[PDB]
Amino acid sequence: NSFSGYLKLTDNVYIKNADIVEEAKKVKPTVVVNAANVYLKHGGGVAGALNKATNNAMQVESDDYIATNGPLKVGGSCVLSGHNLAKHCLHVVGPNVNKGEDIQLLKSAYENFNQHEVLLAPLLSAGIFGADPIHSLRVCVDTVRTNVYLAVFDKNLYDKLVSSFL
Ligand SMILES: Nc1ncnc2c1ncn2[C@@H]1O[C@@H]2COP(=O)(O)O[C@H]2[C@H]1O
Repeated sequence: NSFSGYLKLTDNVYIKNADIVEEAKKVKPTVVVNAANVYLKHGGGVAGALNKATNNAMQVESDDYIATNGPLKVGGSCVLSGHNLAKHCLHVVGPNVNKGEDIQLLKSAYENFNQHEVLLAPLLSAGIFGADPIHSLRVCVDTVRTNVYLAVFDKNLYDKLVSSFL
């Protein structure tokens, strides 16, 4: 958990303009959060990036998890190995608002973070799932009470987030 170059937004939320994969490799966090879908198919976005960095080990583990336990619920999570990126990966499913899933479940999604004292995480539902990323940050700030280090790849978004949060 050797986080460096983060801006403290609140007592427990920190933000950095960084690639979450590179942060995971350099920080070796206890927990890295994956922005997952319910069948844990990590084919793009953050999930594809994290999986690629494990050379598909995350995908093979995820497939076995699903075969035994079934798909996650929207707003739900599971803890699996972090492989070379972290001790653990917390796979969290935010709502896909572009497919009509209720934005209220973004709170449920972030509530999963509170089972872990320190997390390296992306903003949830902000990729293909279509939630407004500034709104997602606000739900994060209002919901997560443990210590969360947010990696925002896109500098244009990072600047908007910092400006919106002041
Ligand atoms: N093919 C894909 N393209 C984009 N994101 C994907 C893909 N497969 C899995 N994902 C992940 O699914 C997540 C759904 O929530 P996010 O949009 O926040 O981030 C998304 C990615 O991490």
